[PDB]
Amino acid sequence: VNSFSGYLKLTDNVYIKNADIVEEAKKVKPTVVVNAANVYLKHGGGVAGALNKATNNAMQVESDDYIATNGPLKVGGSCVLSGHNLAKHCLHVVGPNVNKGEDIQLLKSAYENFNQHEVLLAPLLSAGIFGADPIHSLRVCVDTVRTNVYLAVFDKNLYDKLVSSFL
Ligand SMILES: O=C(O)c1cc2c(Cl)cccc2[nH]1
Repeated sequence: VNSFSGYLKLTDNVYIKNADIVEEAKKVKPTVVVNAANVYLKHGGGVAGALNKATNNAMQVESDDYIATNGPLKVGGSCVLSGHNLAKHCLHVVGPNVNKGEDIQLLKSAYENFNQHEVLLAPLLSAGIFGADPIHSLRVCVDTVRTNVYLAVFDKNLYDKLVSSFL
């Protein structure tokens, strides 16, 4: 049993809810929250900007030190950093950004990072301002992630469409 409430079950291991991932993290304090990161860990907008704002910029301060030491992530890659006030850990995962012309086949590689964690709270990757089709992102998630993932989708309108189109 876990703390996640109000989710629709899509598969054995994937659950979905219309929720603000920031407000969901604040309530649950999950072991892992996933950030929709870029390779520079520059948390300006989208899910990353919202998570970082909720940490009072501490996420960005920590991220800048990580990049100064290690250099940029790979598209499809990830790193584990603090979850600050939101979670124990934040898994920063880089999905391909269609608005930068990145290979959408890298979305499966991105979701494979989730398999290193038994339970996660996560946004659909590459969706929103990353320009991928969220329906596609949910299909790759279900077909890739084998650990237990709780998806918090921001838009009530994109949410209802994801449920009603899910195969
Ligand atoms: O609600 C979602 O699933 C979602 C929103 C979003 C943004 Cl704005 C940027 C990157 C990934 C994202 N996922």
